[PDB]
Amino acid sequence: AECSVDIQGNDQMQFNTNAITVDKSCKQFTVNLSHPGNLPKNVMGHNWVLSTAADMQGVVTDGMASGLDKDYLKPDDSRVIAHTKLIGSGEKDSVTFDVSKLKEGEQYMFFCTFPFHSALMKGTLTLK
Ligand SMILES: [Cu+2]
Ligand SMILES: [Cu+2]
Repeated sequence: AECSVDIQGNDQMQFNTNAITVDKSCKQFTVNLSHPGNLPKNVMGHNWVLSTAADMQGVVTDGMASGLDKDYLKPDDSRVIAHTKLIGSGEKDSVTFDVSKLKEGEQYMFFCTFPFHSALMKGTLTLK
């Protein structure tokens, strides 16, 4: 089975997908994030941040208050399972995390923590 996925966020606060599936036989999983847009990082920045469905609101709120200098993530936030860096127009970044960090039956969300982007840019990640 495949153990990677390519996601894109555009100049319209859309994610290329809203549902990620991780196969149970994968030992590592990789997200390749891309920005095929024109607005820069300080205007239309996007990251890919993974957490449980319960920790989402806390990560986004504390992320907003963290500022652009911290890629809109509160430092030493234990709720972030895995994440990419905040990117701007024509930029790319990938993250690889251990599938052992995921539990079957638990429900996870991936989102962008750029202020107010999480309302449009959200999605589910399930371990299958
Ligand atoms: Cu964003
Ligand atoms: Cu980190």
